Amino acid sequence: RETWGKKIDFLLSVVGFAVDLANVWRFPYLCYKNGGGAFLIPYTLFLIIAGMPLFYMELALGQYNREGAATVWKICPFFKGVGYAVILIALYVGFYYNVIIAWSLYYLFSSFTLNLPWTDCGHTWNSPNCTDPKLLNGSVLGNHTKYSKYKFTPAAEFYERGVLHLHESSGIHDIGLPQWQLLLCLMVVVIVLYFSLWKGVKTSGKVVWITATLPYFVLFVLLVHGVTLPGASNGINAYLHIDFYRLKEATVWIDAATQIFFSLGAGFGVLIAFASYNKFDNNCYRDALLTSSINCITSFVSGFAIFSILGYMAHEHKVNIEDVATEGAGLVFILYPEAISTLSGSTFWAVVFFVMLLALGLDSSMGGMEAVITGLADDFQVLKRHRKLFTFGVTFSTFLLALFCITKGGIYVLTLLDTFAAGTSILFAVLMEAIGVSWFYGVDRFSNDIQQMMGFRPGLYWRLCWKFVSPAFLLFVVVVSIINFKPLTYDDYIFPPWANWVGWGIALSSMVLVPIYVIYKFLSTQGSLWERLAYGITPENEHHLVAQRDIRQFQLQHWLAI
Amino acid sequence: RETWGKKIDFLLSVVGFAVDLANVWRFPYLCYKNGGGAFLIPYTLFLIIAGMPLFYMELALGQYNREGAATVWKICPFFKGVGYAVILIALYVGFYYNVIIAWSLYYLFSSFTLNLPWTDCGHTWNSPNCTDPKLLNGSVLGNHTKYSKYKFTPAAEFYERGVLHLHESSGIHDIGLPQWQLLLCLMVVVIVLYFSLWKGVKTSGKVVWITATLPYFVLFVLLVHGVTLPGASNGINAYLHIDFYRLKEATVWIDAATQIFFSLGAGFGVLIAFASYNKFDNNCYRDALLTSSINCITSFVSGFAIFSILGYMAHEHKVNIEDVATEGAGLVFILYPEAISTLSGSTFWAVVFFVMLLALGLDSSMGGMEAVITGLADDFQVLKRHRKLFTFGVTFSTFLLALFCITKGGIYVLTLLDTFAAGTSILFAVLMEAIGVSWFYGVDRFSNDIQQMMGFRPGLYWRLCWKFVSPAFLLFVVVVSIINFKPLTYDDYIFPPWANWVGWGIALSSMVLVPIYVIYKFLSTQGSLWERLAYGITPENEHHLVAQRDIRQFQLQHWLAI
Ligand SMILES: CCCCCCCCCC(=O)O[C@H](COC(=O)CCCCCCCC)COP(=O)(O)OC[C@@H](O)CO
Ligand SMILES: CCCCCCCCCC(=O)O[C@H](COC(=O)CCCCCCCC)COP(=O)(O)OC[C@@H](O)CO
Ligand SMILES: Fc1ccc(C(OCCN2CCN(CCCc3ccccc3)CC2)c2ccc(F)cc2)cc1
Ligand SMILES: Fc1ccc(C(OCCN2CCN(CCCc3ccccc3)CC2)c2ccc(F)cc2)cc1
Ligand SMILES: CC(C)CCC[C@@H](C)[C@H]1CC[C@H]2[C@@H]3CC=C4C[C@@H](O)CC[C@]4(C)[C@H]3CC[C@]12C
Ligand SMILES: CC(C)CCC[C@@H](C)[C@H]1CC[C@H]2[C@@H]3CC=C4C[C@@H](O)CC[C@]4(C)[C@H]3CC[C@]12C
Ligand SMILES: CC(C)CCC[C@@H](C)[C@H]1CC[C@H]2[C@@H]3CC=C4C[C@@H](O)CC[C@]4(C)[C@H]3CC[C@]12C
Ligand SMILES: CC(C)CCC[C@@H](C)[C@H]1CC[C@H]2[C@@H]3CC=C4C[C@@H](O)CC[C@]4(C)[C@H]3CC[C@]12C
Ligand SMILES: CC(C)CCC[C@@H](C)[C@H]1CC[C@H]2[C@@H]3CC=C4C[C@@H](O)CC[C@]4(C)[C@H]3CC[C@]12C
Ligand SMILES: CC(C)CCC[C@@H](C)[C@H]1CC[C@H]2[C@@H]3CC=C4C[C@@H](O)CC[C@]4(C)[C@H]3CC[C@]12C
Ligand SMILES: CC(C)CCC[C@@H](C)[C@H]1CC[C@H]2[C@@H]3CC=C4C[C@@H](O)CC[C@]4(C)[C@H]3CC[C@]12C
Ligand SMILES: CC(C)CCC[C@@H](C)[C@H]1CC[C@H]2[C@@H]3CC=C4C[C@@H](O)CC[C@]4(C)[C@H]3CC[C@]12C
Ligand SMILES: CC(C)CCC[C@@H](C)[C@H]1CC[C@H]2[C@@H]3CC=C4C[C@@H](O)CC[C@]4(C)[C@H]3CC[C@]12C
Ligand SMILES: CC(C)CCC[C@@H](C)[C@H]1CC[C@H]2[C@@H]3CC=C4C[C@@H](O)CC[C@]4(C)[C@H]3CC[C@]12C
Ligand SMILES: CC(C)CCC[C@@H](C)[C@H]1CC[C@H]2[C@@H]3CC=C4C[C@@H](O)CC[C@]4(C)[C@H]3CC[C@]12C
Ligand SMILES: CC(C)CCC[C@@H](C)[C@H]1CC[C@H]2[C@@H]3CC=C4C[C@@H](O)CC[C@]4(C)[C@H]3CC[C@]12C
Ligand SMILES: CC(C)CCC[C@@H](C)[C@H]1CC[C@H]2[C@@H]3CC=C4C[C@@H](O)CC[C@]4(C)[C@H]3CC[C@]12C
Ligand SMILES: CC(C)CCC[C@@H](C)[C@H]1CC[C@H]2[C@@H]3CC=C4C[C@@H](O)CC[C@]4(C)[C@H]3CC[C@]12C
Repeated sequence: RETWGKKIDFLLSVVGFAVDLANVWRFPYLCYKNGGGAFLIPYTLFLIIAGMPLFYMELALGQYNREGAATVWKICPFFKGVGYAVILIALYVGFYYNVIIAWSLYYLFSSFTLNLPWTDCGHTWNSPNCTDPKLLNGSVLGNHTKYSKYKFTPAAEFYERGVLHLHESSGIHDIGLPQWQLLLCLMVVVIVLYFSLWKGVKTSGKVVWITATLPYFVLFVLLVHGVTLPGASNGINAYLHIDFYRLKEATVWIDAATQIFFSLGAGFGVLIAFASYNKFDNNCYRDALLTSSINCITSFVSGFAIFSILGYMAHEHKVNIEDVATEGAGLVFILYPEAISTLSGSTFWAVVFFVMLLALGLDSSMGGMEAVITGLADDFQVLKRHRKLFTFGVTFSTFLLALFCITKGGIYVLTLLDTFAAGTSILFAVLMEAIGVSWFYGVDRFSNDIQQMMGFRPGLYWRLCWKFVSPAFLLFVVVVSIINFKPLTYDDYIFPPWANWVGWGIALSSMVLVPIYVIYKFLSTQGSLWERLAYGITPENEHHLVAQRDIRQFQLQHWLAI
Repeated sequence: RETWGKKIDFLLSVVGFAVDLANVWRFPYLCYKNGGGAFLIPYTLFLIIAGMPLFYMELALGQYNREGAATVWKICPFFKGVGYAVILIALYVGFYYNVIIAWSLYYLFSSFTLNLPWTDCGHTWNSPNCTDPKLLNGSVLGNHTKYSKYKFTPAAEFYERGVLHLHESSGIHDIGLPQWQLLLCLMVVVIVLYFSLWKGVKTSGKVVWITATLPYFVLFVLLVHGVTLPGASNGINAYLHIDFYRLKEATVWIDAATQIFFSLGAGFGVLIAFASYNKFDNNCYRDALLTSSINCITSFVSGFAIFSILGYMAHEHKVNIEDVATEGAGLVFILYPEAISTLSGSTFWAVVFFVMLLALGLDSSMGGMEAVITGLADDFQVLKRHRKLFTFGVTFSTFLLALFCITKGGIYVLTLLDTFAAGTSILFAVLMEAIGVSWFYGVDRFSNDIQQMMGFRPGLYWRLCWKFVSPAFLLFVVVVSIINFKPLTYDDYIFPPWANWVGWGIALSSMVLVPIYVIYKFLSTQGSLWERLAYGITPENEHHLVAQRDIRQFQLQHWLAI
């Protein structure tokens, strides 16, 4: 197998893997929806007890097995159907992650102008209900009209109408035809993606070089700008005020878990595919610690900047912080452009920011496509030779199925995918992974593999998390997601029940791949129930132990190792 | 390869292969839409000059090459991308052919009653605009209300509302959710289909035994009943009156060509897959002659019976024959039930008729699925071993993509598929087949293969048709289909332009597989333009002639063989 170059394997190169479109695009609106401040505690908790242990586990498993997402379950076949699951999950993510890049690409085409289109009203897409904060002298409708989401701001008008053209659709039932601008943007995105995958894993490149310094620089500039804005202090106070009533709810914990899994990459097969090309002496412990710490710091500073910009916009518009902006996937494309417009030389900063989030999106999607391709090629060796045609077909299918999110009402389908395709499905997938690694495979064998790879055994904390803490918390979040499910709703649009049923069906498409595979493995195995179960719960390299009637899983000492 | 049993290879067993769901379901409404009588002349012409020559050609090619639909182009690789085309075409057919069986299945569940649901009004699905011919004494709205399609008859009300529930949808944009009755019907259909394919080709069975006597018996009974009905004579006169103004149009010729290709099976890969399991001495000439003759006779008698029933219904309803019934895929499910209701013991005859058309549908769909599976297995030998899982996946995908036609507005999608998926696409496919066989491969080699298989060379007529007549007529019908395309319309519902664009895109999906494949073959071949073209236009067993610089296609004597 291939090996990552020394440029990407450097000690200071973990910062590149510690930022993602999720940390800059998903975290902001996920924290704003949960109030802010009350979301950091569940986020940090799931990071320290669930996110980082699963991160370390997936890294060690991918480094030891040298396999893809699904084939890494060569130690326990009954669980190979869960690998496919996360693979599909990753694919589902692409079905809308690439649509996001296209958005930024359009913003890039909107960034090479002296007057930014989101600065003021008066354009073609601007509706009569467009109130610019600097045009209070005219008072067409006033800076403050109503407080539900305030979608009448120039940035919101440019995003919903000038980019997505949501005004030409009333729901998910009448999305219509895809916009040709977004069509060309997604075409360029998938073209750049194809020629960035087709020759296998890229050990090092400009993509992984610019995503390590540009995101941090942009975030620092945005923080320095926001801390000196009028009204920004109010947003800071709203971000450092923890409402424990929100903690009493279950949605906050689900959002925190999903954001942790998106930022760290657990539950998509990216970590295993990445570790499959690492060295045998790579210290996954230090990598996991640094990744978790940098991700937590980045999320904290990003939420702080987002709330500062929200307070600034609330002061400029004379609206409440909870109703000044939306709570959808387009929150950053409304807060960040207006913040850049206030800085001196808005054109240059906007261009830099759009190049940055476009690069971050491309690296995030590449990683996902490479994980999917690596898994399917380790499953089918024909792909290891037909890489070019396989990547072409994967990108073409992703483009075809993403044509839905570049439609006039495509934001609804994008929210549906971001809520159901990678919602309870990824939680069930990582729960099955933890159960198959800590209970079926056993924590002792995993600790021995870690000791023979990195030279030390994990402490009691890591093993107790892998075996007891993380599986229990994953089961708990799955239960509170299934029982306490809330109907999916947009800023003001309410999804019909059939949309929720379609979302649940999409989630079950990935969820039931674990049971379906156990059935397939049981029927395809020749022998009695004992032999079938033994072949299903034992590694492929120890199937001879089935003949010797010596199975560790059939002993009480295996399940009580701890 | 497998061989068909002597039961299906009998001389009198061609009658089973001479009837299809198309001859009993598609021909009737295709002839009624074109007026009747003016449709028989183009039908017979395309049968004698285009249908039968292509039938014989495909039979001989499948018997000589012993390959599937796509692999049969081992004599000319540049044309293998057209095989896939017809394969996809066949799959497209299934996407709605199976939905038809389900319909009949529902009618079966409606046939085990003393009072047929389509006899009179007064049920739940019956709308207030339901006029029964026997209830003229009450005169709710009169036997004659308006003359566009007269969808107010009890049979039409039971079909559109009681079965399809079209009243709960206004177009193709608001089809809604699939009916659970049609859902269970399609589930039973695909279950019967899976266990009828999973063990490979069935040499002989009850399915191919009952479809040889029951269709002819049912048609004879229907003819004897219709020739003794009031008003039936008027329909006979309307069927034997040829309107040459219709012949001046182009739609009639296109419909005749499509119906010929549906009835004979040319353009789907079924003929090649069938001949791949025949004997080396099987006389395809006699088979083609008998098939064409029996198909023509069956189409004639079916149209006669359909027009007799139409005249009877027009007399009973006091409406015009051109407006007494619809012109869609549900014409037979309105004419035949009312005709059975008039016969003594309507329950038994209805049960027999529904068992017959359900069996005919199952045999027609089986043939198609077996052709697709045989082609894809000759392309990928892994399927020759994984037949079970491959058939399961194919049936599951067909069920998923047919869930669209069992929706409230699923008849619109079914008409769209029946008009565009197997419209100009199959014409272009058979044109490319004729060009690749008669011009690229050469009529002399094909005649020599026929002579070495059956012991005689084809006459001048067959070769002139394969080389000049049939390709020219196929090009002509393709031209009149593309240039003189008419917007697709239902009985009263008009499809929006985007529906026509989606239909054209679906057709192009199959059409452009020929060009895309020539590009793929050209890039995957290593060598200069001369060597690439030689490897692309020469059989796989003669590629050594490329090294000797002796290619027949590069000589004028090859293209001027005649
Ligand atoms: C939403 C309902 C889908 C039900 C469709 C259910 C088929 C189940 C076959 C199955 O499970 O076989 C796999 C290999 O097959 C695959 O690719 C992935 C199959 C997963 C299909 C999910 C597609 C979802 C869009 C397992 O094969 P294997 O025995 O582990 O290895 C065979 C070879 O791939 C490598 O050895
Ligand atoms: C609507 C746009 C689709 C563009 C998608 C374009 C890929 C083109 C690959 C291609 O053309 O490779 C084929 C084998 O691949 C296949 O299966 C069928 C491929 C056709 C895909 C059509 C799917 C339509 C729903 C030819 O492979 P081969 O070199 O003849 O033989 C390889 C092996 O199958 C047997 O030798
Ligand atoms: F094989 C690999 C090759 C490259 C990478 C890179 O990672 C990309 C960074 N994110 C990717 C996926 N994120 C969340 C998943 C969302 C998603 C999106 C689209 C489709 C499916 C899922 C987590 C991390 C990388 C970048 C710097 C680096 F130093 C090392 C690796 C990973 C694996
Ligand atoms: F491999 C084979 C095995 C069996 C058959 C049987 O033919 C079925 C009879 N029709 C099938 C297809 N029709 C039109 C296509 C429409 C269609 C429908 C669904 C999906 C795709 C396309 C033409 C003929 C058969 C029956 C009696 C017999 F004696 C011999 C063969 C054929 C090939
Ligand atoms: C085709 C294969 C790859 C699977 C595709 C899975 C995803 C992309 C599918 C599964 C169910 C689909 C949805 C089903 C129904 C609707 C409602 C319609 O008014 C707009 C499209 C929309 C919202 C679809 C979008 C795409 C969708 C989410
Ligand atoms: C199976 C997947 C991977 C590939 C094939 C996907 C095809 C069938 C899907 C993907 C997205 C779809 C499009 C999405 C939205 C619209 C706009 C609507 O007003 C007409 C149909 C149209 C134009 C769809 C046509 C079919 C389409 C192109
Ligand atoms: C091959 C099949 C399965 C999928 C085809 C996908 C592609 C070719 C189709 C699907 C939806 C289509 C788009 C639907 C609507 C519009 C808006 C209008 O400006 C015409 C072009 C444009 C932008 C179409 C371009 C082609 C398109 C992107
Ligand atoms: C609708 C569009 C955007 C879908 C994506 C199409 C992409 C994946 C396709 C379109 C044309 C293709 C190219 C056509 C020909 C060649 C030359 C060959 O020697 C290597 C592959 C290469 C370079 C192909 C790569 C994939 C490709 C770029
Ligand atoms: C020789 C051994 C390794 C068998 C190789 C078979 C491989 C090439 C086959 C078997 C399973 C196949 C996959 C099964 C299902 C799907 C989903 C579909 O939406 C796109 C094609 C795709 C992704 C197939 C691609 C080809 C595939 C990977
Ligand atoms: C659903 C839409 C997006 C179309 C997707 C088409 C994909 C799944 C198809 C199209 C062409 C196919 C390839 C054609 C030929 C080969 C060579 C064979 O030795 C291994 C499989 C491989 C490499 C196929 C893999 C699957 C493939 C890439
Ligand atoms: C209910 C449907 C829609 C989803 C689940 C279907 C599963 C349970 C079925 C569908 C097709 C089945 C396979 C069909 C044929 C074979 C070959 C033989 O070795 C027996 C097992 C095996 C490999 C089956 C395993 C179970 C299977 C994969
Ligand atoms: C998914 C893969 C197998 C390809 C599927 C091809 C066929 C079945 C697809 C291609 C384009 C599709 C159509 C695109 C758009 C619409 C309009 C919508 O209001 C109802 C469904 C309907 C009418 C779709 C029905 C299914 C369809 C005809
Ligand atoms: C790629 C193909 C072969 C397999 C996957 C097809 C899936 C994605 C398609 C096929 C038919 C589709 C369904 C057709 C119609 C409806 C009714 C509508 O009110 C909600 C969506 C719903 C319920 C669709 C959901 C998605 C669906 C199930
Ligand atoms: C796995 C994904 C890709 C496809 C899922 C397809 C199946 C499971 C889905 C697609 C559309 C669904 C149907 C849509 C609507 C109805 C009507 C109502 O009575 C509820 C059940 C019923 C009848 C659903 C049953 C399940 C269904 C048939
Ligand atoms: C929604 C439904 C109707 C889709 C179709 C599902 C069909 C194809 C699936 C569902 C369950 C499957 C069966 C499950 C298990 C077995 C036992 C095995 O020893 C042979 C295959 C066999 C007999 C499978 C055949 C295919 C099968 C019947
Ligand atoms: C070892 C050699 C023969 C290669 C074998 C690869 C075979 C098994 C692969 C390569 C091409 C693949 C097909 C490519 C595309 C599609 C269309 C998709 O909608 C369903 C899966 C399907 C139909 C794939 C099934 C598996 C497939 C046939
Ligand atoms: C799109 C919807 C309907 C799902 C379709 C799934 C189909 C294409 C998939 C699901 C499971 C797949 C099979 C899984 C495993 C194998 C064994 C391998 O050695 C050859 C390919 C083969 C036989 C695959 C062929 C394609 C397959 C049947
Ligand atoms: C424009 C798009 C959407 C449709 C047509 C794409 C065609 C022309 C492209 C897409 C991917 C391409 C393939 C990608 C890679 C290879 C491998 C190498 O041997 C060169 C040719 C070959 C085999 C290409 C042939 C042409 C190809 C099949």
